Amino acid sequence: MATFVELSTKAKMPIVGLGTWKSPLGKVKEAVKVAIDAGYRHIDCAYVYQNEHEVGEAIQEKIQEKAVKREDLFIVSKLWPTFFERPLVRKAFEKTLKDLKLSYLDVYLIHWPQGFKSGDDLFPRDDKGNAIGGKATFLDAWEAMEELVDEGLVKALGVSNFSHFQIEKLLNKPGLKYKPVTNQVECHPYLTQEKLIQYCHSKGITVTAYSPLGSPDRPWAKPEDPSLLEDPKIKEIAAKHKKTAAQVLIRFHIQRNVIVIPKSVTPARIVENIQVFDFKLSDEEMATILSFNRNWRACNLLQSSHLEDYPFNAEY
Ligand SMILES: NC(=O)c1ccc[n+]([C@@H]2O[C@H](COP(=O)([O-])OP(=O)(O)OC[C@H]3O[C@@H](n4cnc5c(N)ncnc54)[C@H](OP(=O)(O)O)[C@@H]3O)[C@@H](O)[C@H]2O)c1
Ligand SMILES: COc1c(Br)c(Br)c(Br)c(Br)c1Cn1c(=O)ccn(CC(=O)O)c1=O
Repeated sequence: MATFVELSTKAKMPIVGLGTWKSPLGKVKEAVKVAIDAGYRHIDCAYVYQNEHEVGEAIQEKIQEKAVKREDLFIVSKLWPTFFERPLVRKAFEKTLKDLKLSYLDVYLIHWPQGFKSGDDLFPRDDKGNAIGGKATFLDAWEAMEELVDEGLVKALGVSNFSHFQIEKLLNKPGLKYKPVTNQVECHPYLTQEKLIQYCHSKGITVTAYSPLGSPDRPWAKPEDPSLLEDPKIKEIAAKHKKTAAQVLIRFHIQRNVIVIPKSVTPARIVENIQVFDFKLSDEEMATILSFNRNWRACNLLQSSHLEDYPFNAEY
């Protein structure tokens, strides 16, 4: 049973959730079932993961078997930037909701701030592999997403991969109806996000930490890239508590009041990753982990740096 972080809407978002990026069909259903059995209530999904239909099946199973009630689940999905045009926001959301077999989403996020070429080519690219932009902006998207909230199809909106400049742009938009309840960004001891977390919290916006284990399975990983799970200094703190490195990496965020969404399809690891409420990292250990900051991104998306709303050029 995970604790919660209170949102500005007073909704309670479970502080540990299950990630589903790259969770294969044929394993993601069982993964979600095991997670719910283990006490997970928060599941992080996305249209672009192309597995929401199988996540939906798992959720429906557990509900109809009395393992969990819908009101106790916390389901998050994301709008992909090829769908920022108003009519496409609705169509994309409807596909997400139908796949998940749900009547509503708890949170719906703008997945990335830069608009891409509109349509169902999810990764429109040139010959070099650079993203092709679209003229519809995240503000255009937000307008259409606000309708879903008006209609009760989504309880709250949020953003992902936004810098403080972009969040400012959103918050300071004249005629804003709903405010973002979270900003989901990469966060871990190599990218501690101190300034961005400080900013978000000061605006009543929570932070959701993605790739908390450093996303070791990411396709573009090079053998020289830093590895959090094998970091001797992380492992030292784990050993001190007779816990795993993964558990330390997860507990790190909990103690900063930051939501964290580790991904696994491995039953043992799914359980392991939520066994993080029976120990505490000391003040000194937290400081030590914070000192590991390298401003290193596993998810740099250099292929889109040429587009207007590239979030990672700013300091925070
Ligand atoms: N908003 C965004 O733009 C964005 C970007 C990236 C990710 N996300 C979200 O955040 C979630 C988590 O990030 P991520 O998937 O990039 O990477 P991650 O959770 O940091 O790492 C996942 C990898 O670590 C392995 N693993 C999981 N638990 C482990 C453990 N206890 N010990 C050792 N290895 C373990 C998994 O293997 P197995 O699965 O084989 O067990 C998987 O290969 C994603 O699934 C997605 O939901 C969002
Ligand atoms: C595979 O490399 C690319 C390329 Br090329 C482009 Br263009 C984009 Br956009 C992305 Br987001 C990626 C990476 N990527 C995916 O493809 C799918 C999901 N994610 C994570 C997320 O946003 O949740 C990626 O980073």
